[PDB]
Amino acid sequence: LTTEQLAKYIDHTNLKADATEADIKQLCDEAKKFNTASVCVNSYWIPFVTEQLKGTDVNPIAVVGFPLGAMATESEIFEATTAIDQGAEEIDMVLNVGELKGGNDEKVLADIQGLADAVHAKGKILKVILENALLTKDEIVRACQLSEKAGADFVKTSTGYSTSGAKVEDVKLMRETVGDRLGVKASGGIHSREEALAMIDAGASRMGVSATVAILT
Amino acid sequence: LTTEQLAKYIDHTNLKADATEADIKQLCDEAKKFNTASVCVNSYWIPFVTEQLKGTDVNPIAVVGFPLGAMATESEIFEATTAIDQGAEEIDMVLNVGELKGGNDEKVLADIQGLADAVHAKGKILKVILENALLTKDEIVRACQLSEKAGADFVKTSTGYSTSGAKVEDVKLMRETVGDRLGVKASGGIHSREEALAMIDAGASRMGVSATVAILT
Repeated sequence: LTTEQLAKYIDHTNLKADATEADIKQLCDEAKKFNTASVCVNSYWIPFVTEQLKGTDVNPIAVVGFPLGAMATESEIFEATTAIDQGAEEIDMVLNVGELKGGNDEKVLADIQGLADAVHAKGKILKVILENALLTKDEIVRACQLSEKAGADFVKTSTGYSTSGAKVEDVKLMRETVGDRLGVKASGGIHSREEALAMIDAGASRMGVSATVAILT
Repeated sequence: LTTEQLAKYIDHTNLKADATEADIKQLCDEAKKFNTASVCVNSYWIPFVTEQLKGTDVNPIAVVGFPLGAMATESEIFEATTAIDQGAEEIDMVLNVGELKGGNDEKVLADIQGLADAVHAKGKILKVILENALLTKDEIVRACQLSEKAGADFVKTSTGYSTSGAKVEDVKLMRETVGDRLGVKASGGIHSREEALAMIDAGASRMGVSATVAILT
């Protein structure tokens, strides 16, 4: 992998609650310099990011109902479609972990399906963050299968706000579960080019990374 | 302060991403047993909580754009108006910390003001979480002033998702800044009855508490 083709795996990310406009501008400057796949931000920053990335192939993407995944489905849908209308090309949602843990699979499915249908209506794609740190291994598998059934385009490991992030063994399990039918995005705790390559070898087709500069240089 | 009157200060809270329906039912059972002021949950659980608390003196309340405070204002408004319509009597929003730190006071104001307009149109009240952990003491003061100017009813210390929560000196500083014109809600890390009384003594008129059973028994 070239640095230039490694960059294409990368959603360059800053989701910190204290990120300033200058921080987000820097995020965009870095993404443009290395030509990453995306810049990933909280929904408030989508108009600014879209402006900063105008005329480049770097995509603004937004997280929604993030990081807790416990927002009413209708409210997640509105956050997502509003973000798309403002420039988001992809939406990274969070699984309703509480309903998954509770075994209420029909409610988990309806939540992801609502987002998938709305995002696809706009012609965009949806990733589902499972938050692996909070899940049993059987739950990771079930969450992947529900994500696929509901029409999600990617499953994603982590928000960065739980007790751990991407683990190679979890990435493998996800990739085995969804086969080549969904993308797999590894996120949380990826700090080096070595770790990035290891996630790709485990099965990741995209990565969420804040340490992009260190990684590509 | 008896246990009954201490309970009236308390918004009994479970906002964990992995909270199940059974966990939220227990949260409601506990609030009804101790007759707390409120039950505070993420917006997904508002219909359920409202049904559980029907016929009692305990108010459902919801967090919005939580815990990062970086959700687009229009989307926060949708989440808040939906939550109130579904049974929430108060809304606890999060400050746009990034805009405050970047000195964009006009944008901080517009964000809170929009929520205040929506919440007040429905006859309810709005709290603004400052996330004191991420602020300088000058920033805590300015955030209180902007919250008051935007029409907020309460300033609130913390989300519980940052590096620290309620501190007595911060609560005192907040109360000095808003005087008796807004309420002050201490939240995050309140573990014991002693600590709860200390927060009240420091100027808190409401507290966000998740370890409520231990505090009241």
